[PDB]
Amino acid sequence: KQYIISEELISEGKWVKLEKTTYMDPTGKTRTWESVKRTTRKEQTADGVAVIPVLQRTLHYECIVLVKQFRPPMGGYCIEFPAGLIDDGETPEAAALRELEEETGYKGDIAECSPAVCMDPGLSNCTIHIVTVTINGDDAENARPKPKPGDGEFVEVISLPKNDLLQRLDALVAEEHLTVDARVYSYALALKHA
Amino acid sequence: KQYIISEELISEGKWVKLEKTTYMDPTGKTRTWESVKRTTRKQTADGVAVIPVLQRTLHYECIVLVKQFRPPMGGYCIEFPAGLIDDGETPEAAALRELEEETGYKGDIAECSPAVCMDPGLSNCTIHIVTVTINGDDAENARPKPKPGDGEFVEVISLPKNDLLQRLDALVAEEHLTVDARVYSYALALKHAN
Ligand SMILES: [Cl-]
Ligand SMILES: [Mg+2]
Ligand SMILES: [Mg+2]
Ligand SMILES: [Mg+2]
Ligand SMILES: [Mg+2]
Repeated sequence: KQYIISEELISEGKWVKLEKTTYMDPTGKTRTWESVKRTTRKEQTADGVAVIPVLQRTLHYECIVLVKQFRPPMGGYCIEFPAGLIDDGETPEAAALRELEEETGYKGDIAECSPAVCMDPGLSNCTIHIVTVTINGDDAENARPKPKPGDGEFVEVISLPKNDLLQRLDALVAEEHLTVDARVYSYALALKHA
Repeated sequence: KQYIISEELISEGKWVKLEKTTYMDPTGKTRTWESVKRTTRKQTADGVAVIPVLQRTLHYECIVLVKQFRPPMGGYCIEFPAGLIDDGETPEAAALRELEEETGYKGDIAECSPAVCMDPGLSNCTIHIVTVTINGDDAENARPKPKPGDGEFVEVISLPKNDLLQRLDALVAEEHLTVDARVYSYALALKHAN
């Protein structure tokens, strides 16, 4: 029923643009919307990937590996799933494993990969694949993992037990002035609601 | 260690602005970032998203979701009921109001998150995620009628909690819709909790 009529540029940057979107509502009335888009998207299925990294070790509870970084748009520190943009020609799966190794040092194995999902659809067209990855923490390659961050990336790794994720995240927030990512919190809520 | 040095406006709109953020990295090097902000914040957060658990005796619990055309995405999206918090409104009151508006259901607050980030590599947008139970056997929830505001066109989709991820994957396979990343994260964790 509803569809895009046109997209007028309002302002471009090196990395992000703002657009005035004209669209047809279900009554036949024309309406407008201010939309944000990244400038970097190619023939990728999505802008980025987020990795759900499940650290598995014998005689240990499973952990979910997360990353803490300063995020300039937020003006503060955020706790997130390891994540980044998909390179031109890279598969979501390869980007997931690469970004996980870069940001955390862990070498994972693909478990599953989502279709493209929207980050904030009332505001942007940004999409990711959410890729679930198991990390064999008993393999020697994952013994003392060293991050290989790229230029301008500064990451601290935080691994929290899956069986208590939400309480552990609430404790971090109580002690240390930082924001939890909405996908991380949604995941933690569902672990409790199950 | 890291902090904001300055924020240059690049373009404002009625609802969204684009900013060049200058910040200090942990090595003492000055760097820049293109950031998006909403112009509407007054509030603990921009918005709320509601996790509505429809509970009816002798039925599977359902998660109530909404399908809407999203102009930034150029297509239809499946999301938790959600909207912006009004000036002076508590997150909890906004959650119950937006849930009744978008779905017709009258719920009860179960829990409320701290402010969580939507896409911290890109914007400063935040929400409270509010978990709400809906007593589907109460007569008030028998024949619920949405009361959408101006420009809101919502289809309500209830899916069983015990099979949410498979049900969402099936919708995506049959219908060309995008699932919201928080919805998908929640659905994954329902499966991963085993
Ligand atoms: Cl619940
Ligand atoms: Mg990253
Ligand atoms: Mg990275
Ligand atoms: Mg609304
Ligand atoms: Mg809404």
